[PDB]
Amino acid sequence: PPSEAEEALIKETRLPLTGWQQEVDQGLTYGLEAAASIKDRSIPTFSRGELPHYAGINTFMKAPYLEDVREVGKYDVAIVGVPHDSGTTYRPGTRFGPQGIRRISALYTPYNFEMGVDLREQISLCDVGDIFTIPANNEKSFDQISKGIAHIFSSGAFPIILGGDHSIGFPTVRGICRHLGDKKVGIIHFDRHVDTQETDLDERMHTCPWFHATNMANAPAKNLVQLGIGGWQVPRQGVKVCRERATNILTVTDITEMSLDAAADFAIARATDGTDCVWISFDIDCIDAGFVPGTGWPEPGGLLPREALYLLKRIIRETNVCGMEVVEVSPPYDISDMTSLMATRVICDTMAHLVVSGQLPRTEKPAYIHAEANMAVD
Amino acid sequence: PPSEAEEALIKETRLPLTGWQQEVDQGLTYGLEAAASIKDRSIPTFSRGELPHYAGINTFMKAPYLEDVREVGKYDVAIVGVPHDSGTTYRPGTRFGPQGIRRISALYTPYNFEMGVDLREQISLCDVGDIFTIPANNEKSFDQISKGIAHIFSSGAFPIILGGDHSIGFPTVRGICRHLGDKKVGIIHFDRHVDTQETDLDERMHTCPWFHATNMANAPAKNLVQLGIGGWQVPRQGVKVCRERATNILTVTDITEMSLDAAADFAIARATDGTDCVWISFDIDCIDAGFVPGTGWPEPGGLLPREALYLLKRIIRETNVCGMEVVEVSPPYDISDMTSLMATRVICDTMAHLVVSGQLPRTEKPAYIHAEANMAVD
Amino acid sequence: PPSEAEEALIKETRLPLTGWQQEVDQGLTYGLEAAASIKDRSIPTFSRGELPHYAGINTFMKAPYLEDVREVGKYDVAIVGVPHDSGTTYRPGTRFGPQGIRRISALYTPYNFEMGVDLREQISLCDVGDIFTIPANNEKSFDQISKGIAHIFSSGAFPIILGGDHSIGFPTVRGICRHLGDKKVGIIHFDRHVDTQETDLDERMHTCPWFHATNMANAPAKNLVQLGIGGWQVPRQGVKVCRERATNILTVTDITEMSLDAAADFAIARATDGTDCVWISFDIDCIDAGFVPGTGWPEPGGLLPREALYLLKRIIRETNVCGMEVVEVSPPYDISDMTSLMATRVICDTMAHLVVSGQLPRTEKPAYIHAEANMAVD
Ligand SMILES: C[As](C)(=O)[O-]
Ligand SMILES: C[As](C)(=O)[O-]
Ligand SMILES: C[As](C)(=O)[O-]
Ligand SMILES: [Cl-]
Ligand SMILES: [Cl-]
Ligand code: NI
Ligand code: NI
Ligand code: NI
Ligand code: NI
Ligand code: NI
Ligand code: NI
Repeated sequence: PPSEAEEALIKETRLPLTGWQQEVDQGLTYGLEAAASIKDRSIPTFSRGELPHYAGINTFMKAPYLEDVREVGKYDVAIVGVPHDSGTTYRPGTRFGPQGIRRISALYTPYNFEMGVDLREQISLCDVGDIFTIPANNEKSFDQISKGIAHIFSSGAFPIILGGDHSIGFPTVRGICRHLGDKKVGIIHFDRHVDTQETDLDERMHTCPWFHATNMANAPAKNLVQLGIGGWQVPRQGVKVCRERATNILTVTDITEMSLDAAADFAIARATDGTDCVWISFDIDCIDAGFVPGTGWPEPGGLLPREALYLLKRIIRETNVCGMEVVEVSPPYDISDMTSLMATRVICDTMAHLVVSGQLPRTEKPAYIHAEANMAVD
Repeated sequence: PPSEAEEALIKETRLPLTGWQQEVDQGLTYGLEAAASIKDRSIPTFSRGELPHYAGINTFMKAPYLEDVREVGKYDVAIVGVPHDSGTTYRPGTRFGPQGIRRISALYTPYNFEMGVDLREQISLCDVGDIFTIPANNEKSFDQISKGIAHIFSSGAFPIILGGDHSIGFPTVRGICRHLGDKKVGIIHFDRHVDTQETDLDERMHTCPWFHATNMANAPAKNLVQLGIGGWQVPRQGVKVCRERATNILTVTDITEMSLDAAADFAIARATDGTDCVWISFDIDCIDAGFVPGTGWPEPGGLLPREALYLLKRIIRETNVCGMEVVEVSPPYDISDMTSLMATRVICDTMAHLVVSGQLPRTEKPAYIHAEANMAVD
Repeated sequence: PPSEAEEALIKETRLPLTGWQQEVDQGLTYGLEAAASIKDRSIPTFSRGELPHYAGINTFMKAPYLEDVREVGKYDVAIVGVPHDSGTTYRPGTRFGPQGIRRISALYTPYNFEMGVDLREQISLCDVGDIFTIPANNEKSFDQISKGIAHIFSSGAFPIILGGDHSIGFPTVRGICRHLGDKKVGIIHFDRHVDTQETDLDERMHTCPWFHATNMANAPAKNLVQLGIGGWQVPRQGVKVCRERATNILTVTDITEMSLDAAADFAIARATDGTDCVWISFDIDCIDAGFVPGTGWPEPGGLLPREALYLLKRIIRETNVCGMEVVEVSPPYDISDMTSLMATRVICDTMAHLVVSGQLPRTEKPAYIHAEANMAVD
């Protein structure tokens, strides 16, 4: 049987280079041809595109910036930043999450070796910039986030959210549900913390989004799957709510003891039972603190990177995913963007899994996307 | 007599707000109107422009990104990054100078209080991104730098260069000189180090730019003015060239003892005697090391910030400036972008002085700008 | 069966103390006897040797500095720094790799518990300092590196290279091949990235060493083994070359799925099939990013430290090793020398494996070392 590396060499031969050539040609047109001493004539004078990695304006993966967000429906994937840390109960700083993730994402090429995916060749990706968050008023910021996510989601572009603390899980899912009609969404929640209590410090903070998300008809608590719960920061009020609403929880010990495949099976079966799509909400602190120091609620004994990445491989490829957020990256507490890099890897792997499973590019808008907004979902 | 504060309050009333309103209107068009709960209806859903400062894609001061650099002649000022550290003889890292400067420049408004300047109302500014530098070949990187700066300069846009180590002083000035025809450029060089030796570690490094710049006819060494020379890092080979070529040098003690006004008088008279424009090359390490830890060659006993900024006030307002570079910011060695912030202040102050002295916007392209490039200037 | 701890207790009794005593006597002669209040009369007034760990001039493991590099043939092992980061395509700073490794290596004793090796008793080790690298000209720096490694290698001393970015893989191996005559060297390459493309940013950078090494007759691509390839930074151009030249690749998943012993078996069989010795090129970024933040190309999902160290145990002990380099340690991005410490552990473990397997000390110069330099190998 062939090794993963042998398949990767074969898969790479199947990838085109038209996307790369178009980047080269645009670069030479917009950035001039290189000086006479440069041998490689694909190089421009001015950096325009991927190279050099240390150079250029820092959109996510140096994807095109989409200034006119009304055109977002023309893209397969829209990276959207949510610079929001008004829901943080310990360290703030994740309002800079989007910046840190964009910054370190310059390290990446659009090509994933193991999967034989090249995003520059296989999807159209844009970076729409950031939601205009409201730091002094969590609820107004919620309303901004929901309006923007509902905009991107209803356009048909697949939304990838750069958080931002996890309180945004309520307004993002609320934005989705405004266009779900009567369809239901299962939430697959990677986290050490249940995030299901009603209020915290008298407000709807990052410990609270799934209390309020699953108050919506379109988001059944019975379809909330919570992978990695454990430690000394799981609030007892949230635990009570999980028990009363019958959410589906696995601890890190559960996951490693039952095997990753059985853990993903559990999540796939529970999240899709009676729903039409799945929302992926990935808290970067579900990874062991030694890998993600740049976060508000680090906890030892979390998932190791390859464990979380393998769970995503199983779950993304075998569910109908309608969107994703990666939350709680807090650059001011990071070292050399280690934590932003972990988040970037989750984001890019997810896109690659959507491509491998044929979910992107979409050949038509999904059945669950309703055009008219249901402004009273919450 | 009126205080600077009293004058500042009056100067502000003279500034328009059409540039601000135009930004607001573009923002609402491209970024949608805000959600219903937001009272201030100049706020969009998606950040598009200055606000929020912590959000958005990080161009310089969040200025417009000019993807098509062939259109650069339509702007009064073009910010261009030169992510180049193949000339560093101690610490590398200033290839990230442009990124660090861009990142912390989100902190600034276009408005300077003391000077009554608002760059959003009074000039057109763009960020053209970065030169495609060549880390493994300093001379090829020179050729890229010269071609790109010559493009911007000859278009009529005023170039501001984000370094990048100071070796780029040779190719930047070489790019200007390709279009100076029979005109001369005086160099006003803020630095602890003379940067005038022939080679270092067998190449034309950041200790060498003015040896090779002043080999060109268009850039007389007798018009090189070097402000702040001193310390334990001034190489004896460079000192020999300064003496043999009769450059104009003031130490920090010279400057503080003769007074800042006399120091600027000295610089203005020597740089312009027989020249038609002046090039400002500002090494961030001319500031005392305690203010600029993010640099390759820190040195105690440098200029204090208000001293360097006052010199710029005098020199920029009273010379015909053709461009500026701010070099040697090295973010990997910085703390909370302290050094990038110092560089940003120099950049923005310079723009404001160009506006106060009526050098920008230009009512016509300057006499010294020739259309045809003289590829044999060096 | 006896536990590893029990064997370690027995192995320690087999180690001599002549090397320790000689250090003590030199220290007292050169550093004076201690003040009268010091009970332990093996302590000098001036630190001379291992102790104290926090004190002293920072050679590697506080080994002797060999000022006269012409005498290197008298030592079993020569540590040589290659402070070269002109091949870096994202973050620079690994020109300080040798300094970072030297600094944190003060923490180590010459003695390894599990293996019962004491390098102070069983080999002669020197630190010859650094190659005079050329930051502004990658190719000149290559020529310096090749000349120096060729000097050490042909002397009979076992070369251990402290990088320095991985572009040095070409000039280091080229230096070896200048003295291999008609013998072949298999390359065992620990890395997430293939490093096999022809040029990058128009030059022979750290993505390119094995394209050019395996152009040499003495270094067959068919004997290149690449352990750990994967992620989003493997360039498609390099993947092409691996496929066309039939290099031998295992991904991280391959390695963990087939077992470490089977992966080492695979590496041993492929690298030694038709070669006379093996070159170890260890990119520190093959370790998961959470352990090596101080590097230019971190990538999540890499090898865990005990996995990489066990592979080295199997590979070093069962191949005829002619030298080793550990590359891409970049101290400016490190935290408390965590990454330099990992590199030091790889280096010291390797020496212990060479001693355990009887490869060091050498009782005679190896058959593959030819005295005359073959300056046209490339
Ligand atoms: C949003 As949380 C309380 O899991 O850091
Ligand atoms: C460019 As310098 C030698 O003054 O840091
Ligand atoms: C030498 As590399 C491109 O694997 O850091
Ligand atoms: Cl940034
Ligand atoms: Cl040190
Ligand atoms: Ni959470
Ligand atoms: Ni959490
Ligand atoms: Ni200087
Ligand atoms: Ni300088
Ligand atoms: Ni690597
Ligand atoms: Ni490598």
